[PDB]
Amino acid sequence: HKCDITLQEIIKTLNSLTEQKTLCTELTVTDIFAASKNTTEKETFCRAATVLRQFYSHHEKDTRCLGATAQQFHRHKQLIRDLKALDRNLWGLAGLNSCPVKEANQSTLENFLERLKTIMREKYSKCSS
Repeated sequence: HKCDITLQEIIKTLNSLTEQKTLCTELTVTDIFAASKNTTEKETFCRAATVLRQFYSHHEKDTRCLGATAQQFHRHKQLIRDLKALDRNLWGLAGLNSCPVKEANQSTLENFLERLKTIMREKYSKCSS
């Protein structure tokens, strides 16, 4: 369960997300990682999946993000698609939908995703030899 290939699905998706720049990767998410580190793994996954769901729900049809050019629109849709795929894997890992997130700090989506990538890669590393 804990070292399931879902971890690779998440990392693969994050690897793509972090190479993607759009009109709105600087808009913010609640920084779940600004905590002093006091939650179970499932709780961390639930919290990340929660703030990402907020983000894609709020920005999928946001006039600031939708794009003027074909390329801008494509990149927007690709980002939304990937966030939903990432989110779907996170909820699968969390096994939990109820996790309040109380952090004040907002970080850019771009910074959040790089941090979550680091945490996910660290989990993968602790699973393999």
